[PDB]
Amino acid sequence: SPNIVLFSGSSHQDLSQRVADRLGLELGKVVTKKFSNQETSVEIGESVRGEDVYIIQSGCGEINDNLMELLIMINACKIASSSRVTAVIPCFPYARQDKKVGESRAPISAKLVANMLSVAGADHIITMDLHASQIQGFFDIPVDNLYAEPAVLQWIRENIAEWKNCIIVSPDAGGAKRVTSIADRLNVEFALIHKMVLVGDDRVAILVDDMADTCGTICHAADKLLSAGATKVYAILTHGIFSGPAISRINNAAFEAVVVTNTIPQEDKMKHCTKIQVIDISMILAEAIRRTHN
Amino acid sequence: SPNIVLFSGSSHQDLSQRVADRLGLELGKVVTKKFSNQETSVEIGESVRGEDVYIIQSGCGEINDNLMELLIMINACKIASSSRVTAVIPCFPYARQKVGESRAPISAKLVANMLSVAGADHIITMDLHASQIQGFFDIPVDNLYAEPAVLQWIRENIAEWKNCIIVSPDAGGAKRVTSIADRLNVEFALIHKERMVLVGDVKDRVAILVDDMADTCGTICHAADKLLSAGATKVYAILTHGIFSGPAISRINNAAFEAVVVTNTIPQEDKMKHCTKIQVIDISMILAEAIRRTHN
Amino acid sequence: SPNIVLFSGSSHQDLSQRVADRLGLELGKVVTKKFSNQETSVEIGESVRGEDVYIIQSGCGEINDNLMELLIMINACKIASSSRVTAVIPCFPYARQDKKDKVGESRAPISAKLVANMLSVAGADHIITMDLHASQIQGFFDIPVDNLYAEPAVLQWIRENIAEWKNCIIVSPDAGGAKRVTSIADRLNVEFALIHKERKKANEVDRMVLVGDVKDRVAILVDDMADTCGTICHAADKLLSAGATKVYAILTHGIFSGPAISRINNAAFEAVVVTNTIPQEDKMKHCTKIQVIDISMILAEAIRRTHNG
Amino acid sequence: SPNIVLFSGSSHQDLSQRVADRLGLELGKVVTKKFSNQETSVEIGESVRGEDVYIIQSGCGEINDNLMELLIMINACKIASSSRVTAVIPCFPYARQDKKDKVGESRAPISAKLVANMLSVAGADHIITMDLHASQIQGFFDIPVDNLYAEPAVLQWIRENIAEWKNCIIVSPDAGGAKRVTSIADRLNVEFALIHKERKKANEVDRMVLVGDVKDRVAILVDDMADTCGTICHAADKLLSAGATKVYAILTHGIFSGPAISRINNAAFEAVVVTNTIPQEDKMKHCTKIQVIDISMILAEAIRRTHN
Amino acid sequence: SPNIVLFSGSSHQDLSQRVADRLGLELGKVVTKKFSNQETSVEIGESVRGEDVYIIQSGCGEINDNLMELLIMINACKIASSSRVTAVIPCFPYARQDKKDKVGESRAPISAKLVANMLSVAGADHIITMDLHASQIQGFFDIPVDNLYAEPAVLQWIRENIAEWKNCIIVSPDAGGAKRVTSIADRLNVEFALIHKRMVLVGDVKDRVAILVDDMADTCGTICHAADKLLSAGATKVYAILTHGIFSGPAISRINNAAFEAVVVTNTIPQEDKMKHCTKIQVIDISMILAEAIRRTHN
Amino acid sequence: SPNIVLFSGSSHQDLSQRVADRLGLELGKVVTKKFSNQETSVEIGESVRGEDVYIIQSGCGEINDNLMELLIMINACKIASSSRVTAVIPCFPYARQDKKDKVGESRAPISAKLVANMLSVAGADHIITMDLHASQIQGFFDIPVDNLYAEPAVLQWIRENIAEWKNCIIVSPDAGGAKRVTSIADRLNVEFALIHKMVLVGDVKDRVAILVDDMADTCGTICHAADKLLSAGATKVYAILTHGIFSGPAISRINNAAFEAVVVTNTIPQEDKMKHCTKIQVIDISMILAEAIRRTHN
Ligand SMILES: Nc1ncnc2c1ncn2[C@@H]1O[C@H](COP(=O)(O)CP(=O)(O)OP(=O)(O)O)[C@@H](O)[C@H]1O
Ligand SMILES: Nc1ncnc2c1ncn2[C@@H]1O[C@H](COP(=O)(O)CP(=O)(O)OP(=O)(O)O)[C@@H](O)[C@H]1O
Ligand SMILES: Nc1ncnc2c1ncn2[C@@H]1O[C@H](COP(=O)(O)CP(=O)(O)OP(=O)(O)O)[C@@H](O)[C@H]1O
Ligand SMILES: Nc1ncnc2c1ncn2[C@@H]1O[C@H](COP(=O)(O)CP(=O)(O)OP(=O)(O)O)[C@@H](O)[C@H]1O
Ligand SMILES: Nc1ncnc2c1ncn2[C@@H]1O[C@H](COP(=O)(O)CP(=O)(O)OP(=O)(O)O)[C@@H](O)[C@H]1O
Ligand SMILES: O=P(O)(O)OC[C@H]1O[C@H](O)[C@H](O)[C@@H]1O
Ligand SMILES: O=P(O)(O)OC[C@H]1O[C@H](O)[C@H](O)[C@@H]1O
Ligand SMILES: O=P(O)(O)OC[C@H]1O[C@H](O)[C@H](O)[C@@H]1O
Ligand SMILES: O=P(O)(O)OC[C@H]1O[C@H](O)[C@H](O)[C@@H]1O
Ligand SMILES: O=P(O)(O)OC[C@H]1O[C@H](O)[C@H](O)[C@@H]1O
Ligand SMILES: O=P(O)(O)OC[C@H]1O[C@H](O)[C@H](O)[C@@H]1O
Repeated sequence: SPNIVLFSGSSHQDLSQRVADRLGLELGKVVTKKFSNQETSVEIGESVRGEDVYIIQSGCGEINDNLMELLIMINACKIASSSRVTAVIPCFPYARQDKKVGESRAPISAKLVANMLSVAGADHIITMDLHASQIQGFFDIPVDNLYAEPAVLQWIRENIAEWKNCIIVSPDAGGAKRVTSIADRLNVEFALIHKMVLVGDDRVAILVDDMADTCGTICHAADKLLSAGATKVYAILTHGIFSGPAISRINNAAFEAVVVTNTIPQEDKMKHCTKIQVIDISMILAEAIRRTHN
Repeated sequence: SPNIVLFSGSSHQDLSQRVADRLGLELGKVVTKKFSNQETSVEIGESVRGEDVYIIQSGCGEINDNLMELLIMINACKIASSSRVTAVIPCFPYARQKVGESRAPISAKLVANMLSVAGADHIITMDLHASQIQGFFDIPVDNLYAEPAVLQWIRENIAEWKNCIIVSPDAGGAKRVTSIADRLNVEFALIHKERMVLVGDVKDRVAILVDDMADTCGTICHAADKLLSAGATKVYAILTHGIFSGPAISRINNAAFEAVVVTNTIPQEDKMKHCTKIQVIDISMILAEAIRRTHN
Repeated sequence: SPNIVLFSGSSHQDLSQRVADRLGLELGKVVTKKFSNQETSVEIGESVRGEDVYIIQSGCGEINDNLMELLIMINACKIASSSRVTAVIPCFPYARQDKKDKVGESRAPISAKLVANMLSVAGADHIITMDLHASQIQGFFDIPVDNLYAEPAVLQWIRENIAEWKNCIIVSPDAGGAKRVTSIADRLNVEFALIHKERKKANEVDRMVLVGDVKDRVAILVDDMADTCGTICHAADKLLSAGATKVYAILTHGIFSGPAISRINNAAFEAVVVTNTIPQEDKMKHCTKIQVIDISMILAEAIRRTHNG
Repeated sequence: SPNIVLFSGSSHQDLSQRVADRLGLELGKVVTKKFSNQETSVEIGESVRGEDVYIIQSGCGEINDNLMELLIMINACKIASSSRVTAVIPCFPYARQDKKDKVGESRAPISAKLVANMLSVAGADHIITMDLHASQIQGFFDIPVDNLYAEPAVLQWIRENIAEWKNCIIVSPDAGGAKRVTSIADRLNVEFALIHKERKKANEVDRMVLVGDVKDRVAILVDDMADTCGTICHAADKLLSAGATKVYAILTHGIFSGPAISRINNAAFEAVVVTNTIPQEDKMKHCTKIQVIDISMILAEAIRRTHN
Repeated sequence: SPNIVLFSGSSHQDLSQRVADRLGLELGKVVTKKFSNQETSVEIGESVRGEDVYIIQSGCGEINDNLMELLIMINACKIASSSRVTAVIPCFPYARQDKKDKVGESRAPISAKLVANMLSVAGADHIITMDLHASQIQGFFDIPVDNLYAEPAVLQWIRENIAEWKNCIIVSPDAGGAKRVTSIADRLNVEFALIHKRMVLVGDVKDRVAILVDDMADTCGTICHAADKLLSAGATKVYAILTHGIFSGPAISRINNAAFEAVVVTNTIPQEDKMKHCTKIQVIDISMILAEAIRRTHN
Repeated sequence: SPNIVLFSGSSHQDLSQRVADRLGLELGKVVTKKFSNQETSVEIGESVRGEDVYIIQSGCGEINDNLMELLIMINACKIASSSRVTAVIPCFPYARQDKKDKVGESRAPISAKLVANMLSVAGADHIITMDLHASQIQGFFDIPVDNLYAEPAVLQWIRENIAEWKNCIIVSPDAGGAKRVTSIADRLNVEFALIHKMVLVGDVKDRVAILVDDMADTCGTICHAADKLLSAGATKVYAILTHGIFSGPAISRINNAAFEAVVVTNTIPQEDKMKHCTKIQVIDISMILAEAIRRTHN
């Protein structure tokens, strides 16, 4: 008797209708405006009572507005007596830490967002490649942390002639688990960069990290990879935020291409950068939603 | 040995300092900045262990930015082992809101829960749009009133106050407007939009529209025009929270007001630059007393 | 396939059956009783497993006995593994507050919020109610609360029972009832008026001021409830001395406690009309002015709606 | 540091001021009435901010008005920013259960647990009560619960008031109070016995069984409370037909509902002794057999102990 | 439409399968082990989405590993989006309190309620258990708790195995099993007696078969001395019937040397290895009771 | 003013009294035993009312028992009306995982979050722990959690114990300790390399190699790692860990491994294992915990 109701806010209209087309359904009717004083207004237009409802919004643009907007729609479908409300958040906001010498720091912002999603009334969360997977434990809720790697792997094979050889390098220490894993799915060798010194060593170098925001490191990392004798250097990321200086710096850096997936709207930045190519994840999320709905 | 601690956000720094002056202390060092990707950042610069923390943040300007900042700073003081954390919210956001049934305040309630989930232990605000918002929490809430200062201003700035009339621009501020009447021994009038109709007698008397907030300001401008059509000598507009967004200031500039009075729960210095008819009432003392009281 | 079970408390049985009659079902077997030491006893007599339970009980009578009786059968249907328990509370208890000037600030609504938390902790999953004293009480919960209006019923009673309703005036007994009266006024496309008692001071006389004109019109005072009924009786007196042909009083909740019935028998009203969120039969037997408006359609349709669309 | 402000609800004012007298304090300014429509009103008259509040209300009279009155007063002192609120409930309401059989399972204590959850949600932080019908009720909370015993005062009354207490017999009126009597028995260095009324079957006659010997001995039945009192009256008669010189009854909680007074006026008790967890003043004016033990010192010290 | 899913833990494989058999099912695939560093590991082998899962685990053997295993498995099926997770706990752990009793008040059951809160936070939605040491433990949760009785099967065992049963006497080993003894006694229309500790006796056993009844039997001292006293009071025979037979250290050695006719327990706790050294122990099977309870809550 | 009260369990008697000495006080009276049926028993011997109590129990030994007893101790303290209860857990149990290679998604920390929720419901108000396998476990609570580092004491142990440390090389088995090796390395302005299965990237030829990671259990990875590190030229190989677990066949392995010393901290009882393995050396962290306890007590 519950049928899937699919919503979307203001954050990523394109991805949302893409998964709608993968599921065979239309987006639900909802009007999100902002009042003159900047208070977010969300009014549902469809009946969602007794339905399994999925609200898709990524933490990308004006996030605080997108996040507040998301919470308002979650609380709105919960007060409306829906059987279930699922937050589909491709890019989870506040996942990073801006961090000591003697102890760590509770991730107060990431756990604060978990608590607000929980109190708003969420009953399921679907997200992709979190900055730290242990954020699933910031919740007493099921959290699907889907990996984009198959997407990354197939894209390489399919797109890069030289993949069979090549080398995967991480721009940082913390990503090493990430390169390693991707490397051995290709039965391939690895190297890593640390702020600049490089470890490991005429191959197609491909830097892999979870997200790319200001992009400074990965550009200086590319400059060192070509100084270490690399044929080409690629940059493949899950979340492409490209804030500030980023696109200008990608405009002054020598990438064959920089690949990301569409957890974040990029078209308007594609128009300013010929490098960027985007992988479609409509089916992973689409498929994950359908799985959750049985 | 808790000591009072005053932290200010990005919303209303002048007001924060102003109550700090009233309490005789310094403000707590905190740097609030947004990251390149516009995520809010907060880094407290002092120790708050065993302290009575007070963060002064009004619901104004960039609302979701300001509230999210407030929540991050509250959490940061609770994970830091504060004795208590009190959110001072001069103008509470989202306070505002079918045949056959009523809607639920679902945003106000949502912010209540987000402040509670962040770790707030006490709330100090002023003039809630509905006093029952105190019940959206399970923690003490000191919904303060600006009337004392409004009656004082009225007596001391309107010559003919003994023979004025307090008018409510709507059908919901009635108990707010009779309150004033009873305290000035003056009558009130009520306006309804049905073409606006007025109930009451205004001919040859000074009319004073009073409400809690003014945002787009259309109802009070049209209300002034009718009150003058009913023969009112002068029109005042007295508001606790002066949001003044949109086309409002243009409207009061074209409006037949003698003056419009608001409180400093929201920054108004910028708006008076563009509007000579606005005047503000300091409520830094009201919040100051509420803090002192709550601190014991 | 979750089914639907209607339970009645003690407070208003008649309305429970009327909602049963409108839903096409009969009432679920439950025995409610007072022990010798006046301890509430609730034994439900039919299976509620996997069922959609609705318990109908109004905040009237011995308020605390009915409220505890309601909480116990909620927690009894909740421990017995029902799929959902909806508390249908036609008149919500503790909705008003005994404040009075607390100047410089307001007082927290401690009783209404405490009853909200007790309904929540008892195990309620949904709330239905009719005309809350303040709609923001919906926000005192974390579960869906439906506050229905009786306005449609008041408007149809008014059109079918008051001869010159076209030229009436809708009056509020107080400030704070202005929105309600205006609403009703615009709906009948008639105008409104307001009455404000000034607070007596040391050496005055009590006075009510009327803002608005009622001369030569049928006056209709409407508020959310009537309990002690002094304000509306003096309101009828003042409306008639302002030149009103008649005075009615139409409330959604008719509490009638203390001297109310004695006061209406001696007041100047044409009628005092209320809804059946509270049993009124034994009151009309002592007061011929009370008339009743049935609202079992609204509660019945809200129940049917809350079950399967 | 917080002081102690102590408040009395309507139910047992006399005992609250006895506890006040024991603590060297006076009761706090509070007005508790009823509105016309029977809603409870609680308005605190003094400041409780940063103080240690203790509210004494017993489970008696009109119980749901008193329980409601207790909860409203707790959440009123909690929202007023009290340092800590403690509910002193000498006789805890809804403690017993009307199960009166389950054959392959037991029933849940729905009412006692629900009252535990309402005290918790209202804002209670500590509970102090006396002789719970089941000690396990302490586990119905996530806050401390002090379930104090009246046994010292009962032993004291027995020694100073039963002439032949040295060879007295402690009797339990039921199977469940056995552990109770045992306790008392070994403390007086005397023996016990049990009364058990069997299920009346159709066509059988009312049959009560006595286990133990009470011949030529003073019998004293002992149970956590007394409410309608039928089982203990018949227990008296059975004990006397079994050759007991005298029968006493000592209960911690004297409810005395319904027909009890009349029952006891026609019962062959020498004395029915209870504690003052419930007002008894007006009952002794209709029953000369009722005698009260004061338990002010136990609650008084439990409070002083909780405050430090 | 959710189907019944039954899982079994380390504690009682036999009885688990045994209820699986009375239900017409097989257990679900679960693998359990303990890592080299002694940490409990659970890996469910089936999908439990949308399922009505039942986990059977008794408070026996090594209890903290069994209980923890139980909590990971509940807080494993619950996160896997099961329709509902039910803990089937035949013998509830930590149900008793170390009765070191302060003279003027009582002690709260801190361990039983602690076990209650950990089962609740793990994600349990229902609990099925048998003869709790105190029934009010049902009140340690805000979720439905089924406290099933073995007394039907005990009464039937008694009538069908003790020849002289119409004139026996139900006895209790202390002052807390009195209600229980009373209960079966009236069901059998038979008088009763109780022992309180010098050990004394209240009641008459002369020339009767005496049967000790209580919920659990552990180090067994009380029931052995109770047997000795009952025979000293002129009893023909002494039996001991309980629900949960824990039989910890010195117990087996104690009853082997005790004047018991037989000692009866249920299979809420595994015994067979205890029957290997003890010929007086006999087991009453209660798989039906749990089966009935599972099926009824599942509807 | 609340005094500070200290309790210890069965897990680490040695450590607990050391922090007691550093704080200038003695340990609290508590008898912990296990009933005949294996039911942990706790009985507090001293009044904790209105006091600030700290209970130290490590996820060492037989963990389920010590953790269950820890919970009993914390809840014994909460209903005894203690001013506050803080769980001092030097080595957090169930911190680790076995999720691995689910293709396309992670497995949630079901176990560590479960221990968090169990510590929270038991009544804990603060946690003091050291070197969590993942710092994000701090976020598994809503209460302050101090995840202290042992890195100061390891840096000073080396700087005073390895002669060839100005030019050393710091390394681990699989990358995952990278959020780690870097940190130790740059605090000495030193290069580094990492091992991943078996290959190694970086070069340590003719230099002292130093494996560092969080906890050692089985130890296979680090022994094979030590051997390969020689296969590439290091002068000597050391192994520096914080928690010294050494379960299963670890000690036989290290006795057969070519370490010049394997160094751990005393978050876990070591003495029994030092009598069987001469390569073990212990760094004492009682001061760090002492500072954290003292600092939260104000
Ligand atoms: N919104 C934000 N939140 C936290 N840090 C931010 C931030 N925006 C920018 N930063 C900056 O970006 C830096 C990137 O830090 P990272 O090393 O990516 C976090 P990490 O979790 O340690 O990654 P790793 O785990 O992959 O090392 C932050 O440390 C800070 O310097
Ligand atoms: N940020 C905001 N939140 C809610 N309403 C807003 C809003 N910004 C603009 N509005 C507009 O202002 C209207 C609400 O004004 P009111 O109806 O006076 C609030 P209310 O709570 O209904 O007042 P009451 O106290 O009179 O009921 C909205 O319906 C919409 O027309
Ligand atoms: N049960 C009750 N609760 C509160 N006040 C009661 C009462 N019974 C009688 N009263 C008295 O009658 C008065 C009626 O007050 P209400 O009108 O119910 C207050 P309100 O909730 O602020 O709403 P309003 O502003 O719409 O009038 C109370 O203030 C008090 O004088
Ligand atoms: N695992 C265990 N847990 C708790 N107590 C245990 C125990 N093993 C042995 N004991 C002891 O067994 C006794 C408790 O048994 P019981 O008295 O039957 C529980 P009770 O609730 O006090 O019983 P009662 O109803 O018979 O009075 C105490 O001496 C206690 O310390
Ligand atoms: N007691 C234990 N608990 C959990 N896993 C254990 C374990 N003992 C051994 N293991 C094994 O050791 C493996 C640990 O691998 P790790 O590399 O630590 C995964 P991680 O938690 O992501 O840490 P990393 O960041 O070091 O990768 C476990 O996944 C399992 O293979
Ligand atoms: O380069 P900046 O932003 O100035 O400094 C930090 C850089 O390092 C981070 O990983 C991003 O790549 C940033 O670009
Ligand atoms: O005329 P509008 O701008 O629509 O409304 C004017 C004011 O009245 C409205 O309720 C808002 O409060 C505005 O501030
Ligand atoms: O009724 P009285 O107490 O005389 O007046 C108080 C009025 O105010 C409330 O609105 C009641 O309904 C009462 O009418
Ligand atoms: O009230 P009664 O008819 O006596 O019998 C019920 C008895 O059961 C209880 O023990 C009460 O005290 C009552 O006596
Ligand atoms: O075993 P003992 O030390 O003699 O006494 C303890 C009694 O209580 C326990 O449940 C035992 O099994 C005994 O019956
Ligand atoms: O081969 P095992 O030791 O049994 O298991 C894998 C090893 O590798 C891991 O990092 C641990 O060190 C283990 O010891």
